[PDB]
Formats: sequence, structure tokens, C-alpha cells
Amino acid sequence: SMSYTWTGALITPCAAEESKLPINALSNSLLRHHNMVYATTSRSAGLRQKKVTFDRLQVLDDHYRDVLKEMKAKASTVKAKLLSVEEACKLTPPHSAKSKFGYGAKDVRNLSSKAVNHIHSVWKDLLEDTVTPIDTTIMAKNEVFCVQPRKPARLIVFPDLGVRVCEKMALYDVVSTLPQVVMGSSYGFQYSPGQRVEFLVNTWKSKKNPMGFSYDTRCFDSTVTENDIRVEESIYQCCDLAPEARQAIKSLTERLYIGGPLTNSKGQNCGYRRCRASGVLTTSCGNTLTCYLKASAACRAAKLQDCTMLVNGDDLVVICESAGTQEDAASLRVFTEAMTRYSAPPGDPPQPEYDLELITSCSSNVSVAHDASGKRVYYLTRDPTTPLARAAWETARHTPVNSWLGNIIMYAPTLWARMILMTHFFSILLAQEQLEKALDCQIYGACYSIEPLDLPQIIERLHGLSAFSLHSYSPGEINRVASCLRKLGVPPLRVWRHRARSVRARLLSQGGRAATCGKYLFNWAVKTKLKLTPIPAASQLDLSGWFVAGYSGGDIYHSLSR
Repeated sequence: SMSYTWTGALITPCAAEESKLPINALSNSLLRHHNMVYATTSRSAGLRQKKVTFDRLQVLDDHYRDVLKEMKAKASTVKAKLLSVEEACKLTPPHSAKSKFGYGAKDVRNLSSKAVNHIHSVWKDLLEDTVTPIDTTIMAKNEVFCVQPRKPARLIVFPDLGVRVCEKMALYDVVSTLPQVVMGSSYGFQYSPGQRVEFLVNTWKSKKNPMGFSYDTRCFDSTVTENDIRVEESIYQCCDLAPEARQAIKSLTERLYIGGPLTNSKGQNCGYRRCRASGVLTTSCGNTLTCYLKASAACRAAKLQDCTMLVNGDDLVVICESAGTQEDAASLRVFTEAMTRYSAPPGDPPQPEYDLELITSCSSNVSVAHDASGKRVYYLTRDPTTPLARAAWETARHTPVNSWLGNIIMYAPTLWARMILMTHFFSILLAQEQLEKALDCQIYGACYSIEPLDLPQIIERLHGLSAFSLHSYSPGEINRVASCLRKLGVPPLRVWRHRARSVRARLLSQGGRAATCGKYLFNWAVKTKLKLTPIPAASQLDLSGWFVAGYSGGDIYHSLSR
């Protein structure tokens, strides 16, 4: 069973692809070593193809079977509804890829009858045909990174817009509700960053003698077997569903999720997929359920005691009771052997850790600092390299999604997000006079439209007021940021402090919400700290739905509403 079989047709770009950062002012003021920053293109697609193509061997045992039975039992308590065409249309991003059938995302959002008529025909086709494979487009992703003495572009596989709308009608409620019921506290997308930290810290504190590790599966999507995908469907079918949803879910599973033909942007047949499609609604939910199923079973095979797991798609973290250093090492090898049997081998062998802060997952790790009172406070951070590389790229070129905005929101408590990202971007928004202009960013795969001026409220709601007063960061954290700045040619933190004092002054000068950004976001920069009290407007924010589920690759849109 090969994850992919290829014809020879090339994976082609849909337009010109920029692979390097252009020299400019605002950007150079952020990062000087612009040659370390690059964007992946279809020119490396061949390298990725070789990586993602391999044979999968699956061997299931009783541990797998027991866990699966328990999961289905919980899934049986879920009732999910079909989404109306109107509801599905409103979930479509304004810039989603247009349909090959004469209409685009705008038409969908506006409920044009041409688009709605086509969507109705696709749905009817799903109910009437549960066999014919559905076409998909395979593209090379254009993502920005920093060299680390270059990685090939990742591939994305997705169905036509019409099909995507139908996936929402049939499964949006399911993938948004089932995971948390089936996996409970182990489902990572139910947590905002602060909630994730609290769960990890308390889980770590609850063990008498804790040991923990992260497990990275080598090219997870490709390790997902056709059987794995049918198992996911069996879990979805456990829910109380309307007859039409059951038929559509079955049809989508057999015609799209389990596999299908691959077509490039030129319309040429590129090959055939028999693994997880990275660009469908069920990608995140499916990956999390499957990763959880295999890992829960592996914990049992390895006899790990008092196991607590945290799963986000293919990202896995396990905290358990230590049985001794030698014993732990041997257990992890057994855990790994089991995962391998289930068709989920490691990219890099997992390593037992005895300090929560040393565990890295979701690119992040827990770190510690102090609030105004001097009391310890845990927060989520990560290596700032990629965030800074993309920050530099976004300052230079116009981009649809602003990773810097997403990063400020997710990593607001960090030293780097506060001193660099906030300072740099608010400086630009000020000059360009675009403070009140809404921008698009992503959170757990979903696209959100947010006004930079709302950041203070958003940050207070998610991280609490302490996010504006953290100080005395850990030595390791400070040294990682400092070293990263030296590496990329980014001005040292001391320079950012001076820049921030100026940005803060200018923001205060404008009063209103802008002054609020100045007072709260940059209180760390001034010697004479202001007293920070709750922001009344914060409560008016509708953050329900922000941290409920993952939608990476799912073509989901929302946009902040007060």
C-alpha cells in the first residue's frame, strides 16, 4: 500500500513564486541577514514527493482494539446536525480557491444561485454515487523559513470549492464537537495558550515523579492508511446523525478521504493518493483521533503508568509516572515499537524529559516568568526564528495572511512577541495610518479577521492582565531569543526597548484605543510603570469558537465580532 503513486507530471505553480526576501527599508530595520530567509516553491516539489512516498505496513493488536471500542462508546453520545447551505457558505474564506465550475468564494458567500445550484448538484451526486473517486488538486505550498545549517515545499491536496462546501454541511458540526467528547482533556484544540499551559503544568504537578516526552511521527499524513480513514468514519457514524448526513459522510469517505486522483494546476493527472489529504475539512479531526488512538494503544503496550496525553493533530505530548531513568528509556523504545507497528514511525526517536520546560510540542514549550507581584507565572513560548523570518517577509511583501498578528495573539506573553513584533508592527501601522484596518490571521487553522486596535482586549481575555507585566524571564529563554537575534541579524533587545518607548509615546498621543495599545502593550518599555486595570470593552468580545477545535487545511473562516 503506497501512500502515493506518480505519473511523472510535475507539480506546477499557479503563478509566479518568490523564493527570497526583497531588500527594503522597514524590513531591514527588523532583520539584516535577508539571505537566511526563504520561501518554499514548486521547484522543490520533487524532493517532497520522494519523502512522502512510501509503503505502509499496519499490524493491530488488542490494545488498539480496546481503545477504539472506548472511543466509539463516547462518540455514541454525540448528536450532530447537518449544516444548511447558507451556514456552510458563510464559513467559506473570502479568498478560498475558486471552483473549476464558473464561480468563486465571493459568489458562495453572496449565495449566488449559480454557486448554490452547483453546490446542490454536488450534494445530490454524493448521495447517489458512493463510488467514483473525487478529483483533487495537488499544490506546493509557499511558506517562509530561515536556513538552519533549506527544506522542500510541503504539498497540499484539496477538492473543488463545491465539494468543500458540502464537506461543511455534512461534517462541520461533527469535527467541531466529536473530538472533545471522545478525547476529553487530551484534545488540544479546546485550549487557548494559557489553558494549555495550565493543563500541562497541573498534569506535571499531579505526578509523584513525572516523566514526559513529545513524539513526532515522520510525515504523519502519509502514514495514515485507508483502514485508518475507514476507522475514523466508523467513529463519525457513531454519532446520532440525520440519514442524509450519514450517506454524505460515507460517500465523502469512500470518494475523497480514503484516496483519489491527483491533478496539477495545469489539469494534468499527477498520480493517486491512498493516504490523508492535507486539505480537507476532516484533516485535523481525523489526524487527532488517529494519533490519539495509536498513542493511547502504544502507552498500554509500553505499560506506561498514570499516562496523560495531549494531542493536536499529529503533535503528541505524554506525561506519565516515571519508573526510573533506565526503565523509562526502555519503555519509550517499546512505545515507539508499538507506534511503528500501527504505521506511525518516529522522525526522531522520542526522549524522556524530567523538566516540563524541556518538552517541545506544537513548536512550543512552557516557560516561566514573574508578574507585577513577583509571583511565578507559566506561559507558552517557542523558538522565535520562524516567527521573525515570516515577520520580515510580511514587512517586505504584501501577504494575505499575517503570521505576525497570529503570533502576537498566541504568544503575547513572550519576550520576543512583546519587545519585537509589537514594537515593529505598531510602528508601521502608525506610520501607514492603518491601525483601524482589519487584517487576516490564522488560529488553529481557522482564518480570522482582526483589528490591531483590539489586541489589548484580546490579550487580556486570553492571557489575563499579567501578560502586560511579565518580567524576569528565564535565563534559557532570554538566551534563546538573544542568540536568535544575533543569528538573523536582528537588533538586540536593548534597541527594541528604545524603539518601543517612541512607539508608545506616539500611540498615547492619539488617545482613544490607540492610547490604550500604548498604555498596555508597552508598559514594559517605560521606567515608570502605569497601573494597569481591566479593560471594560474586553468582555464585549465574542471569543466563543476561537479555541474549540482545529481546522488546519479545512478552509474555515470567521472574523472577530464584538
